[PDB]
Amino acid sequence: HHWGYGKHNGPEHWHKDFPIAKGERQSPVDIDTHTAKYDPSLKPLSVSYDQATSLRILNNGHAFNVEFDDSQDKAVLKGGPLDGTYRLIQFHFHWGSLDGQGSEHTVDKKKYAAELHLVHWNTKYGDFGKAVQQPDGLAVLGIFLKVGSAKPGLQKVVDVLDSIKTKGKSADFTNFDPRGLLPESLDYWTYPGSLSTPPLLECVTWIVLKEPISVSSEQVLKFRKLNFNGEGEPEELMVDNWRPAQPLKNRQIKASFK
Ligand SMILES: NS(=O)(=O)c1nc2ccccc2s1
Ligand SMILES: NS(=O)(=O)c1nc2ccccc2s1
Ligand SMILES: [Zn+2]
Repeated sequence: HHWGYGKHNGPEHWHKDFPIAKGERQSPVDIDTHTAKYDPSLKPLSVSYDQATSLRILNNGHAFNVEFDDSQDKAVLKGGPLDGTYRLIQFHFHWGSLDGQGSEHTVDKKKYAAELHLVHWNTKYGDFGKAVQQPDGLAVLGIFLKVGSAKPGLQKVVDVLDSIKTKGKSADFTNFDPRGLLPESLDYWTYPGSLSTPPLLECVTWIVLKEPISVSSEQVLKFRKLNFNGEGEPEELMVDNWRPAQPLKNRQIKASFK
């Protein structure tokens, strides 16, 4: 936790302890919609969350994670650009201090108010720790949030945040259905990238949905009441916990749709 999103330890400093920060396959990136190629060989995504088992929600000092039982194939992502089966381990968000920033990926330089990451690991590697050491180890499904009407399926998340205000706090979070966080369309862009927080490993197939979900101002305002700090420490609101776009370098972004 020496790294963060503060005035002295933010993304521009990370390279000093994680030199891969200046690597060839870093995330997020700007998605230039005119340069992205429609790839008719890409398949529809298969999101199979009917048997998902959420367990717990944790403030880890950089975001909050809703954690799942990933001890068997009960919530998996397949298809799309992927070979094999990827198990859902957690989701979290990145968001801003105001609605005009917060997303990690951008679309023709447009920033959204927030971005949801549903993180999955390739079961061929047996565990998450092994998966992050492989170029096809993870699949992260990214979903933009814009501010408008409330997202009904987000409210259960919103309402527990008071109970995990500070770093290291957790709470039971069973029976949550992550299907309630999806947009209508599963059209997507995809490219090879990285984890966007340390250790920044280049192990991710990114799948970024084109259609944002709408959340209310009141919902995102509650994200912004969380704290980066621990209990009793000087209050530092958990806002602007997003990494900016990184150089695309020698990478092709592909679109699943015309
Ligand atoms: N972002 S980092 O290289 O991990 C980092 N920045 C800082 C600033 C002050 C003290 C420790 C660290 S560690
Ligand atoms: N923000 S993200 O690329 O989805 C992500 N980064 C990290 C870093 C360490 C462990 C898990 C994840 S998931
Ligand atoms: Zn993330």
